[PDB]
Amino acid sequence: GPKQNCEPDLMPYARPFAVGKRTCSGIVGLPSGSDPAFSQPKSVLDAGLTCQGASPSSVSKPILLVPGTGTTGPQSFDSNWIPLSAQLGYTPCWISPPPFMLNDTQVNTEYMVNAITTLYAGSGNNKLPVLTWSQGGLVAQWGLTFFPSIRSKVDRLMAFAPDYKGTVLAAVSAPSVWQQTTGSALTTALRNAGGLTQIVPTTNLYSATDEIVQPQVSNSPLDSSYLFNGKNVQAQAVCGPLFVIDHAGSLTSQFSYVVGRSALRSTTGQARSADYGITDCNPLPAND
Amino acid sequence: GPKQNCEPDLMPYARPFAVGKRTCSGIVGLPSGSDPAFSQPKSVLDAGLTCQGASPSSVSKPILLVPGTGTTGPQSFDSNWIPLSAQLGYTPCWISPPPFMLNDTQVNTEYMVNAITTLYAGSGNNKLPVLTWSQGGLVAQWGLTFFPSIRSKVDRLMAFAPDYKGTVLAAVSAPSVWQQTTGSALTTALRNAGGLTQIVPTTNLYSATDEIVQPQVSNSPLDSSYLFNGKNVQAQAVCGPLFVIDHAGSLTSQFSYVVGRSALRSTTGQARSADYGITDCNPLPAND
Ligand SMILES: CC(=O)N[C@@H]1[C@@H](O)[C@H](O)[C@@H](CO)O[C@H]1O
Ligand SMILES: CC(=O)N[C@@H]1[C@@H](O)[C@H](O)[C@@H](CO)O[C@H]1O
Ligand SMILES: CC(=O)N[C@@H]1[C@@H](O)[C@H](O)[C@@H](CO)O[C@H]1O
Ligand SMILES: CC(=O)N[C@@H]1[C@@H](O)[C@H](O)[C@@H](CO)O[C@H]1O
Repeated sequence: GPKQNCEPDLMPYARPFAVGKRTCSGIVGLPSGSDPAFSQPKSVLDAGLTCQGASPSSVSKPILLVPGTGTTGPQSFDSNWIPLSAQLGYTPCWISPPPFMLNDTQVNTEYMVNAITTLYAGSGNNKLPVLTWSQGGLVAQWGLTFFPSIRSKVDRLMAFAPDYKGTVLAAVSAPSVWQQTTGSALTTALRNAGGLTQIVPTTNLYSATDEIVQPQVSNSPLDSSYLFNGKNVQAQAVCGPLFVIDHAGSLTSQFSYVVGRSALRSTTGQARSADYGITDCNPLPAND
Repeated sequence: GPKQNCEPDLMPYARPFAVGKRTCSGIVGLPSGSDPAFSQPKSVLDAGLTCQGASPSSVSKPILLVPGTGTTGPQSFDSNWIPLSAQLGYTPCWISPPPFMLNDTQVNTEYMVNAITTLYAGSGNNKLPVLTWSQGGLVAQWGLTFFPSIRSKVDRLMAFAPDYKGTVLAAVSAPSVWQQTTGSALTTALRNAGGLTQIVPTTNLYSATDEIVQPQVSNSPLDSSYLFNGKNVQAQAVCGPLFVIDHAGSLTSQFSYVVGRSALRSTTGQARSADYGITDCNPLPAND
């Protein structure tokens, strides 16, 4: 009877299916081959990218904002992170995959991958932060999981109300609505490929009282917004049960701004508990 | 806002991660490329295969028996399925991966894949049944998941006490013992590749009182021996809580023989409830 102190390494054909698990050689990492080809012409993808007061090919300190389902970049962020990030010193940039993020999430991801490639080079080959809302976080993690080239181009991910496990809340529906339904082939694929473990330093801010994305009530790995090794911030864990911000409030509240600002400036790439407390448990809009 | 009645198909790079899920084109099937290469010389794999009273290259109605952890084919089946299958008209054949199924489960699987290739051709290019105990079922499902060529060569799988999710019951250990521990990279890979859904008609007979493989108490998908679309037979569901066969009894009891005989002769490839009832809830050895 032979014996050893580690689990045998998986053969090549099987490792893509155990990302994050530890074998004798160490933790199994994500596959790192070439990027899958885009189904959309690059000119079509470029048309979906915009930066405020600048061209994405020559921009200073860009921050890429990825919108939520049923919205464009301006609709999601005009009243909040476009002006808030500008005030923090970034050039706000965003993608608006047509039509209103309702089409195939895999195509919406092409817009994000192309945007990161563009903004990385456009900012002098420097990593940039990605900030998202709702489906935008699912798109970010899908891109990081399946497009190896951008993993070294994103320095951190600040995701508000991300639905990595989709939602159980919910007939003929938009393509991306089918994909964000819990149990969907898309959410199944993300999990099975190792996507529920962070790839870049990630902060997920969400709320137990989200009326769009559930379940989010456990403050644990069962929550749709949770990523292993990430800085998972369920608002009620910090603020108590009387703090009841909704799906959009998760993006726009003063609490959300304090946590996001912490994540954006942190040298670890993740928000820090030392940067927020009970006094920041403010449900009013940050931009107000 | 566009709308449709199905979830968009996954792009090629992602479908291997959603086997079994339904998209517009239908249910996502397992990848079907070439078989991964063997790490062991074929002559070494052949040395692990034996048939009773015949050569595996020229055999009549073979049945391939895959043993449990810490045993050889004869140790697992001499007192039970070797003589029981012979009495049913098959030529019993078995593999004995060295040493006693304690080495890498991926290598133990090479012995099974090679054996099926050999016995299929050796029996006149006819499909054959595979009957297993313990790790043998994990090996069978691992082979069917990752070696496409044998999917059309196995007509059915009759697995006794299979540990597809490994076991939670359990220091320096044998390679395959690490792999069968719940949470292992190997069991994670099987699940993520779609392996917890049957590939060929499968019957899983197991017991809530298995002292080696747990959990097995729910008579549901949470059980380690459960496969979606399979004929999952938890003994106590049929026989009640006073029926307490153990890990080996799951293989050798009269109840187990009645269910196995049903699976082997069934035109559906799975055991049939109409073939067993309370009278067959006999914990005594079938071969006795
Ligand atoms: C605005 C837009 O891109 N419309 C697309 C259409 O071109 C495409 O045929 C269909 C599925 O590919 O999804 C629609 O939403
Ligand atoms: C289904 C499940 O196990 N998750 C529960 C959730 O239902 C419950 O509301 C929450 C309370 O904080 O605790 C989680 O562990
Ligand atoms: C009987 C046998 O095959 N022994 C093998 C040995 O050859 C191999 O070096 C090691 C890991 O590959 O696993 C052992 O169990
Ligand atoms: C952990 C879990 O949810 N599984 C339970 C199991 O613990 C329980 O013993 C069994 C009773 O039959 O029912 C299952 O659903």
